[PDB]
Amino acid sequence: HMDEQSVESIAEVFRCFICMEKLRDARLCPHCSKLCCFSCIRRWLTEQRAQCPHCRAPLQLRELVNCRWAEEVTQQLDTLQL
Amino acid sequence: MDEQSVESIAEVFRCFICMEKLRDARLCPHCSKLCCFSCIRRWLTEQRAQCPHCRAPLQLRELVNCRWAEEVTQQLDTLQLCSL
Ligand SMILES: [Zn+2]
Ligand SMILES: [Zn+2]
Ligand SMILES: [Zn+2]
Ligand SMILES: [Zn+2]
Repeated sequence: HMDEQSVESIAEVFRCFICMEKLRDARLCPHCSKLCCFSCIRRWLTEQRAQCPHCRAPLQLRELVNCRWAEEVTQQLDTLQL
Repeated sequence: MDEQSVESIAEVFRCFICMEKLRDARLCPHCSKLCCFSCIRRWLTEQRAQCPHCRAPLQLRELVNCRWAEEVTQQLDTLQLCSL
């Protein structure tokens, strides 16, 4: 149950700041490194305000970083959560 | 716990340049590969100012500070210990 809680601690890092679900098409804020689903952060920047939902820095959709490995890490974490 | 699942994840969180665990992890905005701050800064000074992986123009400032990287590194360590 300790390997279990380590997995869960990692999974928590790779959850969307906005919807707190596991990340789909992860995007990372360049200024603070918080991760969001593409759709979530797109909707935020587009319907809420042009700033990072966590760090509040000005932010346009195109400054967002594609976290290319996120989907693999996320799938692996799924495998681990038996 | 699948050993290779864990190892796959650990590969992601090794420094592309020195292969060790990340120290003050930075991420290349263009390909999102991770490097120790010190390693990538040396690289950019010594080698062409290109990501050692994306090979794309990369300067010190475009570098993303991965604030959660240490946390993950620490947990990975515990996971790897759990070979027992
Ligand atoms: Zn931010
Ligand atoms: Zn989301
Ligand atoms: Zn390094
Ligand atoms: Zn790169």
